Amino acid sequence: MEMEKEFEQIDKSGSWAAIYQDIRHEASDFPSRVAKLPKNKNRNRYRDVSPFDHSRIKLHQEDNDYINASLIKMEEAQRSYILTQGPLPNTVGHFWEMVWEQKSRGVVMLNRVMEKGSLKCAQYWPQKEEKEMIFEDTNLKLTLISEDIKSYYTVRQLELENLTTQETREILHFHYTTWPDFGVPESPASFLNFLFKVRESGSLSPEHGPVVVHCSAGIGRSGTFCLADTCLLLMDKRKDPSSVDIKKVLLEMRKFRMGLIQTADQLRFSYLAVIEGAKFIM
Repeated sequence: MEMEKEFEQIDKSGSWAAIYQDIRHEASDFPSRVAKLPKNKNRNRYRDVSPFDHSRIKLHQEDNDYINASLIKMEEAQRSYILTQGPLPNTVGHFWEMVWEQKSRGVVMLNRVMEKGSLKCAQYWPQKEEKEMIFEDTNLKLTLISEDIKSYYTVRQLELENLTTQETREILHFHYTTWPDFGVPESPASFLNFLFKVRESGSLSPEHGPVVVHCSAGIGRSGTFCLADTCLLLMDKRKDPSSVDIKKVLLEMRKFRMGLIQTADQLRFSYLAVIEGAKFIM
């Protein structure tokens, strides 16, 4: 079926939970043996969210190459994404090592450091120009260059230096600051505006390594971001845009990381975002 009318048909019939459970039943199951090794327990935020072995990002380190991060490679859309958990106190250096080694331009953050009165990820970037951060375990230096605070999101320019080679690179930090503590946004308008700002920066384009996208577990809000981006790109590329099947795209993405889209409300919100985004395109 088309999307907008399939949408109203699920609303009128109140069957979002049944649609979402079908997706959960059909989703891929692949091994995640490296994530579960005892030496990696303090590298995982949640015991039930792990990268598959076949698609995990490897650190360029011979001691321990493990990080909780997955490469989502979308062949028809010609887009790649790295989806990862919010960094932990003992993985902030690994996180920036990955950004460096994978040649990423942009980092997309969809959570606040504290939500619901608890810590959802480490404070992993510097908040003042004159107070830079050094990650001694991975030999990197990170400096805040500029910050632009808007009503729904903040954009930061960062300098990452590999202290071993003295090479430097400019990283863009795109921070969506207004996702509610409970539920999903009422309107997709500010989320779509944010996606378009990431696109306009070059961070999603083939001349760079994959964008790094995270929330707390790296599957819910993060899944919504890449699902909406890929569906809108496919609608622009194909002769028949009504042929884009959001459930099929989501199942394709779940071949590369488990659990993408965590609730039936996030599934409905993803439909809403794609439907509204397609118009604005023309």
